[PDB]
Amino acid sequence: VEETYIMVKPDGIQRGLVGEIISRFEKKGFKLIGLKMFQCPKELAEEHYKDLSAKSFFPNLIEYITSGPVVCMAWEGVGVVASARKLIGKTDPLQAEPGTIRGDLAVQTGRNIVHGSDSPENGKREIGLWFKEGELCKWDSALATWLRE
Amino acid sequence: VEETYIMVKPDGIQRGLVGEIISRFEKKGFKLIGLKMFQCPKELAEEHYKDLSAKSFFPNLIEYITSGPVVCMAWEGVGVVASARKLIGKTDPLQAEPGTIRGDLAVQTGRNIVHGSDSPENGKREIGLWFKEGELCKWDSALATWLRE
Amino acid sequence: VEETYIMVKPDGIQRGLVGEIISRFEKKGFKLIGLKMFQCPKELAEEHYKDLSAKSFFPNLIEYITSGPVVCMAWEGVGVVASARKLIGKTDPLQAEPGTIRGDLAVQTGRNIVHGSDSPENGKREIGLWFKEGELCKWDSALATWLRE
Amino acid sequence: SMEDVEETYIMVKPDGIQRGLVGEIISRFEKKGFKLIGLKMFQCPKELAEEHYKDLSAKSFFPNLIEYITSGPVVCMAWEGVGVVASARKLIGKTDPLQAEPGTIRGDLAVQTGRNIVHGSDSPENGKREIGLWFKEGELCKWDSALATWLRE
Amino acid sequence: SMEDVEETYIMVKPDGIQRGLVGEIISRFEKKGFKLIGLKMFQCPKELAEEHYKDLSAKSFFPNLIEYITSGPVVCMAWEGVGVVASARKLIGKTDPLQAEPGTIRGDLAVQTGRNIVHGSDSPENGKREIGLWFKEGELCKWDSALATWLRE
Amino acid sequence: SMEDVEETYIMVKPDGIQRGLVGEIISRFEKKGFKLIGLKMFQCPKELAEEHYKDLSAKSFFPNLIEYITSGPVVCMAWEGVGVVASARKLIGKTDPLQAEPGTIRGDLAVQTGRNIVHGSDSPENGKREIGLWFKEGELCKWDSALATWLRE
Repeated sequence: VEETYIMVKPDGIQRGLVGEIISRFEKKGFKLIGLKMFQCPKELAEEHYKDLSAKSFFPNLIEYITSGPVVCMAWEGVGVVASARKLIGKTDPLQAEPGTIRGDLAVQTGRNIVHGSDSPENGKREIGLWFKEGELCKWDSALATWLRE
Repeated sequence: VEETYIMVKPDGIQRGLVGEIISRFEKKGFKLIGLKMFQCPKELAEEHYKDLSAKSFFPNLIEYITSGPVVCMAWEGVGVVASARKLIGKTDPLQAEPGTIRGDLAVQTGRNIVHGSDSPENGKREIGLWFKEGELCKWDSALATWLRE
Repeated sequence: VEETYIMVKPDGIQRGLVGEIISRFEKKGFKLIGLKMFQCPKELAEEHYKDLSAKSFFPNLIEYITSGPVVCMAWEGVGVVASARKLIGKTDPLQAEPGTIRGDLAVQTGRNIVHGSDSPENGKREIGLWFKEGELCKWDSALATWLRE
Repeated sequence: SMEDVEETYIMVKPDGIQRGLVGEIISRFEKKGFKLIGLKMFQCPKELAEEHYKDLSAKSFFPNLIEYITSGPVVCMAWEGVGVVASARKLIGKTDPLQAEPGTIRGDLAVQTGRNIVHGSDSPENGKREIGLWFKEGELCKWDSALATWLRE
Repeated sequence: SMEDVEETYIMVKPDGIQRGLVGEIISRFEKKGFKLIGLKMFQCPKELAEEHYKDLSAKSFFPNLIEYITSGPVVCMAWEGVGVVASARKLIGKTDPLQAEPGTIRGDLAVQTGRNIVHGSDSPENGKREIGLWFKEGELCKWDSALATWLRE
Repeated sequence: SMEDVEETYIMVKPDGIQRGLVGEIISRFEKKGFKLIGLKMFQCPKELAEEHYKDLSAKSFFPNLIEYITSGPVVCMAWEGVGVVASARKLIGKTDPLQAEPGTIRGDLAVQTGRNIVHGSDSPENGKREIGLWFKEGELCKWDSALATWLRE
């Protein structure tokens, strides 16, 4: 079953939005299989944003993502990748639509409180990078039959 | 005044979303004139979904709507039919936008928690099939003057 | 299994608290087995307040519950009667504690938005008085094993 | 960052007060991340209402429009932030609540154009204009938000 | 019935504004069923804060309290209702948030006495005194609630 | 007198995950104003469960406690704050959800002792013991809260 990586950025923790963001995906109906408050070491952050090493904002990006603890999450479900992206909203919170996480709870791209894998491949890549295999938990949801036929 | 039929499907009851769904329409400003937890008979389910009788998924649909009690609702208000449809969201919860009932609380078409009449006449037709004579309660809202000029 | 009668009074409907009240019991973990919006006839009201027919406030009590539609409910669960009473709060909303329904959402005894049976005996009695044959719905809750050992 | 911070006027109309939506509407903007710098419950005089709805004085709904906005107290607000004018308009939704999208204030909480509970300046210029019209000298409160560094670079 | 509608002063302290709880606190009283008749974000002048806490002027913590209550804007409020003074006190909870019971504002949202988010008049006499001190005569807005007949008999 | 910052272990039992209450529980403590310094979805190894419930090892139901806590994933948390241990117990409510008061986690969300959703350390000593037991040595995350000065003097 498809999985995706969702991460509450440092500003989300500082603003006390961890529970609220988790609740949005819980209420949606997806299965949480990985969760941890984590202090991202610089090298791991730089590997995540590897493709942007040549960009002028790279230094700022790394400083930001390591400026405080983040909350790493892995969610499972059919279509979870695209759905999570939709629930999170556009990159720029000002443009993100009301109803989405960034559209309801953020005002600037550089402090857009949360991240979601943009594709199933990046979903697997990110979960493998941020989590240590033994950290994911498998379980049978009692409401499974009522969330999907 | 225009009326529409809104129903919380079996999965909504099992997931304890009855109150939450009702509140969405109450807060919106529409008038609740009919409400009841009901055990849908195969016969009624087949008459309701007659526009899908020839479909291959028709059988699974009938047994699903009868897989548990449902919550029948009749709401009143100018433009309530189209408005409820909008608040409910696209048939496929994965595609329904965040902010709508399905977009916020469901993940699969076969378990999309709620139904809303698609047109005024169908609203009239559905209320007639699901509710009995004096089962509907007509009343005048104290806030009427503040919701409609 | 123990059952209790809970009713949103006319003022609860007028103030749009139907969904909110239902959610409180849904979230608590009890099972909704009966629900309906209903316009209470004078005679049935007087029946409900049988033992208070000699009271000075009897006539006021009767007009109040018949001044608008009410939402009748039947909830099932171990200790649901006493628990429902605790969730509802003191008779006088001013005295009811914050966190309870009346303590959070009402301001006067004469408009205390909701009612709950005061004993298992009155629970059976009240459900038998307000609900007719076949109106109650029994079902097996998917989360039953997670609400009770 | 050198982004330009602007201000917008947001007002809870009489119907918003009657329906007890003041706190809920304020929370939407507070939770969004913008800064509240002006707030007051206010009874709008006919004069101010007409000066505010000047570009509609010729309309047929103007008479009722004025009586509507002065039919009870409103809650005046001034919010600060980068892109707050356009953002507020997005959070509020289409003029007609029936068409406003779920998630927006009017999309979630109103049912008719004439009773669409809230207003937000349509442009940075009208933002300055409206704030200057509804708020008196010294009513606005400037302050430094503790979370400023967490809402904007 | 014929009951006495009193008024009480409720103020969201500087910490409530910094934590973005203005809307949330207002909603608790709106949802309870009381009537908001006065509201304004306000930067409390030092003298006014000293008059408000006049009875504590000799205390060792007084200088620090005045400095604190003037360290950021507050939100002044006037609420009306039968028994609103005692009810507001109950809804707010004990002075020490750690001891305040879950369900109350302080019990749910604060952790320390010095930063307990909101204040409510402790008596009707103080409600009158406080409203008279923080609000200018013409700032209060009286109105008739459409739901009046549904909140009280 | 002034007390030191304290730490407590709060755990969402298997029933909390199954019911999708993880976010809701976290929010109660976040909203309260305490600092989250440890969090993880975890599959409890039997040896750890035994140490956790060591004080009840002589109880006839000890086996049941171990089996249940190891039957499905749990969510481990470490929270910091002055008086956080007693406060968390208060927010959680009485062991029997039927007796727990409305406003508390168990009072609002549970109906049976065996399925009472969450656990909070019963003493500061046990808070430190449990945090060291459930979290690996490098799993805690320390940080300076931007709102610190607004939550406590």
